[PDB]
Amino acid sequence: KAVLEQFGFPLTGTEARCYTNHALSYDQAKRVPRWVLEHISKSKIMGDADRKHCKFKPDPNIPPTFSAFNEDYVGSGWSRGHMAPAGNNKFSSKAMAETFYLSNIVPQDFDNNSGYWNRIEMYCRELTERFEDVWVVSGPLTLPQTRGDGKKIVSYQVIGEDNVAVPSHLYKVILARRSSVSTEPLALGAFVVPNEAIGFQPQLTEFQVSLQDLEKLSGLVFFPHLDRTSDIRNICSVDTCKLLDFQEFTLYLSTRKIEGARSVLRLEKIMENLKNAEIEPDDYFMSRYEKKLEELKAKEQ
Amino acid sequence: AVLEQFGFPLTGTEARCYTNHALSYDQAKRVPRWVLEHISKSKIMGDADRKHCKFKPDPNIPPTFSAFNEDYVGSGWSRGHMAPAGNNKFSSKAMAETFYLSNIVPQDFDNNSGYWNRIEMYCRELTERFEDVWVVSGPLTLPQTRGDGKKIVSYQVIGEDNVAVPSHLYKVILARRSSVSTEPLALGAFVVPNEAIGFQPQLTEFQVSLQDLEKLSGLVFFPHLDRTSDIRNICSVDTCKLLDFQEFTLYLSTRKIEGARSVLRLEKIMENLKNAEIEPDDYFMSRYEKKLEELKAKEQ
Ligand SMILES: [Mg+2]
Ligand SMILES: [Mg+2]
Repeated sequence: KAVLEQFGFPLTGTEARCYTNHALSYDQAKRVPRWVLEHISKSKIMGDADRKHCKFKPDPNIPPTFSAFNEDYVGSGWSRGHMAPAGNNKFSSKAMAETFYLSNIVPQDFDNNSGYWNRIEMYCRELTERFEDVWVVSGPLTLPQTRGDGKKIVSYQVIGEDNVAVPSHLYKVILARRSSVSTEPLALGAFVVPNEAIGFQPQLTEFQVSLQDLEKLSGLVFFPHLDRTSDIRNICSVDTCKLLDFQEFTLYLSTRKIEGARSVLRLEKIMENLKNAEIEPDDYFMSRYEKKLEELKAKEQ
Repeated sequence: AVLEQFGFPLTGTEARCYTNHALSYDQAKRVPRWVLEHISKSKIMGDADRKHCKFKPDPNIPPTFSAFNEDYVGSGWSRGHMAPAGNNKFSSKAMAETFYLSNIVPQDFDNNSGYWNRIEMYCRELTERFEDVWVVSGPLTLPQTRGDGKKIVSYQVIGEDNVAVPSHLYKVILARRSSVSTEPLALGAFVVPNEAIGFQPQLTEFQVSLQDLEKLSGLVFFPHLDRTSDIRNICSVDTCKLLDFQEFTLYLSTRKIEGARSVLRLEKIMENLKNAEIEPDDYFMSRYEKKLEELKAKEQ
């Protein structure tokens, strides 16, 4: 070993990199994370940290030769997709900014990012209403497809001068613990979704896979301290694995759009678009709507 | 409350050390990421014989992430050594460990027995002129540009385990003249396609800058090497000259002698050589006559 290592073994750069509220292993060849691990709780997802103040930027800890840059993504047809979501870090301005490091980012389909993936991220946050602690590992995948001649081929686009790899699929592993003292078994689920528009028809369980199958596909071992001989329950059996439906998701989106409205007229389409959508505003929407209406006419026009 | 209560995910990229090579394994692709070896004049000599060796899963790799012989056999791809078995004649154990599938990538048959073999032979030749030679070998999956300008990485995966077939192979060669010489170190990096190449292109046509290979592979090679020091191009201080068609064919025909088991075989090899317009050299005839006498002394 000493003779082979005289000038050092090659470096792969896969060591875990830790930030305020997430950790990741970086793939220097693909310019994307291999896995991103985070812990979620009800306290962390509340706060005044606001994402419109954040900027995507290269991770300052990654050698520039292996880093992605904004020029790789902009105009590529692919969005900068958070693995550790910025929305999980309302409690800390620093933590949310670090999720905008490109070490946490993969090329993600625009509709997937703002749609099905967003709704999965929302479910993970929803779990904190029922579990005191939730752990999530998210990351990209590049899976094979069978060609016309029967051969299996892995094919993916690389974008920008730096050849950032666009994944065919995205995965999440969710581990939930009811409380730090409870004797209730842990709950776990693994999910793989295509990096494309999905819509509202398929239920989340349709994308569920066994942890062992995901580990074989990804070449990773998740949560290695979990005693797999112990009693560990399927999260979609102990919980709902139910994403927001179209009506719920649209009301949620329309409610958030209120806070960004800068004209009484803009504020009026939101309710108009909503109501014609056969979706009645709930009490929270109307509370935020009237508050914003009063604010807008108290500001310069 | 903390993230690591149940552990960070494991990537399995830690360096794995064997008798005369070390590697980092890619558990997703079922191939090594890099394989490092040290070569010397003493190590490439010995009585270790590759005919006794068998390909087998690396016993240290979790079976769920291992390749198996069933993935390769009948796939159209050969089991290609990264650390060559031929560099380990000094130790049967060291040679057996190069037949662990952790050292193996799916390699084009002609490339394996042809251009890559000739590069491997050049690395061994370097031990005649340098006391110490370090070599890092490994696979690559490089993109190709589509008609619309989009760049696409495409590679086959073979077997039930989806072993990744590389588009290219790389070698990084680091040579030191002696433990006491003040001569600067010599380094070269090379990238060849995983396909038949032939004899027209010289090895320097496949040479790339170390920095370029590191960008393509996502690796940093020989990190203790002081790159601000005086480091020379191996193809400037040495020849980077592979055997040509005549030399390589004579070498192959000479090796075929020792495997000949009929006088009719032994005559075919010499006939083929001559029809190739290549005259046997003195070493060929020495081995040829020894085998002819041997075959006449064996049961017919
Ligand atoms: Mg997103
Ligand atoms: Mg070979």
